[PDB]
Amino acid sequence: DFEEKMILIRRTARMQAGGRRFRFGALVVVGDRQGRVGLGFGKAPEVPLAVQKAGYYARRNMVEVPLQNGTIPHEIEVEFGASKIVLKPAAPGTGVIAGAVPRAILELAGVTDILTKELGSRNPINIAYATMEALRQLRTKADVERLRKG
RNA sequence: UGGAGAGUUUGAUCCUGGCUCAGGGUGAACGCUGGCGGCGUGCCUAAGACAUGCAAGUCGUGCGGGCCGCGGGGUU
Ligand SMILES: [K+]
Ligand SMILES: [K+]
Ligand SMILES: [Mg+2]
Ligand SMILES: [Mg+2]
Ligand SMILES: [Mg+2]
Ligand SMILES: [Mg+2]
Ligand SMILES: [Mg+2]
Ligand SMILES: [Mg+2]
Ligand SMILES: [Mg+2]
Ligand SMILES: [Mg+2]
Ligand SMILES: [Mg+2]
Ligand SMILES: [Mg+2]
Ligand SMILES: [Mg+2]
Ligand SMILES: [Mg+2]
Ligand SMILES: [Mg+2]
Ligand SMILES: [Mg+2]
Ligand SMILES: [Mg+2]
Ligand SMILES: [Mg+2]
Ligand SMILES: [Mg+2]
Ligand SMILES: [Mg+2]
Ligand SMILES: [Mg+2]
Repeated sequence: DFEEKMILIRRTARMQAGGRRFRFGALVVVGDRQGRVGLGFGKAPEVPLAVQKAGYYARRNMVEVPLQNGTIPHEIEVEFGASKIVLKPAAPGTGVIAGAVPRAILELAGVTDILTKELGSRNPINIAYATMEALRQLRTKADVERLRKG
């Protein structure tokens, strides 16, 4: 019912008298490929607990994506921190062209053809957050005319 | 009908930032290897120096001759 894929897994270290102590962080995307996505970042002393926690957090943070024939309705450009994500809809038969992080996010969202570009900071976390805010800032023509009723 | 990034400064992080890699290209060269054909292509350097052969001539329907030869005339 819900597909779950990890973006990256990293091991961080804090200094304590005696040595360094490790804490694992993991990004996880979850999607039904129908228009709903979710991003989560979990931290835990071990890796599997971090992956499970990231899955829970991702299921708790969902985003409804207005797909229009496997693609996006309009091009977007989002700055998260120093990271920039540029999205642009594509005709069918194009395929998803993106870095690993935005490719995973968009594929789990149900996108089939789109063009992207990562700019500035290539940080996977910030790129993921920028992609999420881009999908959150998407508007359909119905939404546009709904906002301009008056 | 068109756009992917990654490695690397830190104990760990975010940023800035350079270096590097994955791609495509060549009148190429070098190493190892090397079976056939078609179509292309082949002094990027000394516009340095060149043996040798060929590469620009053709018209007797413009004109008069020379040399070699033959035939027929004026003459016993
Ligand atoms: K901003
Ligand atoms: K790192
Ligand atoms: Mg929406
Ligand atoms: Mg900025
Ligand atoms: Mg940069
Ligand atoms: Mg069109
Ligand atoms: Mg167009
Ligand atoms: Mg860099
Ligand atoms: Mg330093
Ligand atoms: Mg180090
Ligand atoms: Mg320090
Ligand atoms: Mg190359
Ligand atoms: Mg090459
Ligand atoms: Mg040989
Ligand atoms: Mg040949
Ligand atoms: Mg030839
Ligand atoms: Mg030359
Ligand atoms: Mg040249
Ligand atoms: Mg004439
Ligand atoms: Mg005679
Ligand atoms: Mg007589």
